[PDB]
Amino acid sequence: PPVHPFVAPLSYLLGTWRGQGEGEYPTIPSFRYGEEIRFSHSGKPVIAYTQKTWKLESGAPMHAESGYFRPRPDGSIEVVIAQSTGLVEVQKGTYNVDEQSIKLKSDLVGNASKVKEISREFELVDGKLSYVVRMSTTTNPLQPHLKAILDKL
Amino acid sequence: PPVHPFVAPLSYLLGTWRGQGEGEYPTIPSFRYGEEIRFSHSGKPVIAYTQKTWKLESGAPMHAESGYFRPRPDGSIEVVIAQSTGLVEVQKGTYNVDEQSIKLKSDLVGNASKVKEISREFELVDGKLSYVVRMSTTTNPLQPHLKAILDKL
Ligand code: HEM
Ligand code: HEM
Repeated sequence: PPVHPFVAPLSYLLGTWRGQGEGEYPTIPSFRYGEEIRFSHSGKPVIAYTQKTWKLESGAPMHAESGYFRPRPDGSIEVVIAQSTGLVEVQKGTYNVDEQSIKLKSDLVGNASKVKEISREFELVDGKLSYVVRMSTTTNPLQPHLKAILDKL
Repeated sequence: PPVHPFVAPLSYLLGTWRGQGEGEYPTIPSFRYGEEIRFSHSGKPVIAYTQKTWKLESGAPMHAESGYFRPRPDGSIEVVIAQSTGLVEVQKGTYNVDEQSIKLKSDLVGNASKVKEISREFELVDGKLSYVVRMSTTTNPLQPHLKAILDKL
């Protein structure tokens, strides 16, 4: 089906992306990971999102998550994600056409033992998809947990 | 990777399923839909779930959702789902090995305008996957919205 007019401003996302990231937090040792993301659609005002990650040295599967991006013509967007670890998140924010960026902060984090808020910020930089994920916990304020850069395949 | 021992009791789910369902609610006219579900895994104690639905007469895409099933050896299970419509849900309940059934009720429904609780009940019947989804709204008590039966492909 054709791309819905609400999805068209984010059409740069559509496809498969692969790259690598670094994870961190004051409470844990830093680590690296490989990541692959697919964004797809079915003609609705919604983009399907799927992630998988792995250990670089072994290819051993790590975290996965999936969900839906719902952009609107006023530049607002909501994103819902379920994670393999048993969390859900509702993200709300805005996208910027000139910057090809998306800025989100959680309205809800469900089924967490420790996490309170999550923010996710994406930007296309020289055609590569970059993001930073920040989180707050019961013992730590909102700060980075993940950063990755992915090439479009 | 091999099936994780926590996933093995639900190994009957793994694969792709296709069939059809009927949707209803006191507030809406009844409708029919086609559905396809995939259950997969990556060696973790987690089963990935993806759904798509369509109009039977046209093949036109309808609802999609995705998430993760997390069974444990005591017979408990939690399921997290994100829906294309912008909802998230945390489901908790139990599975029964002798019946090949799974019974879930929501601990949380996020980003809903109307829905309060959702329950989902699955059973394998003569090798086919059957489910009933019930929901409560601001104006209606917990009752069926969806029922479907799918054949394993
Ligand atoms: C928004 C998504 C994510 C959230 C909310 C999240 C949350 C957390 C939390 C709360 C911790 C424990 C910190 C503590 O104990 O103080 C943690 C640790 C960790 N995370 Fe994440 N995580 C996310 C994504 C990921 C991803 C994508 C990966 C791998 C690619 C990952 C790998 C790890 C690892 C290796 C640890 C240390 C071991 C552990 O406690 O499990 N996380 N994460
Ligand atoms: C647990 C999953 C679902 C939930 C919580 C849900 C929720 C709802 C709600 C709250 C309504 C409005 C009822 C009212 O206004 O009183 C509705 C209507 C409807 N639903 Fe569902 N739904 C789900 C799954 C599905 C699926 C899988 C389909 C299609 C295959 C579907 C198709 C429809 C249709 C055609 C209507 C009537 C038009 C509309 O209001 O959108 N729903 N649903």
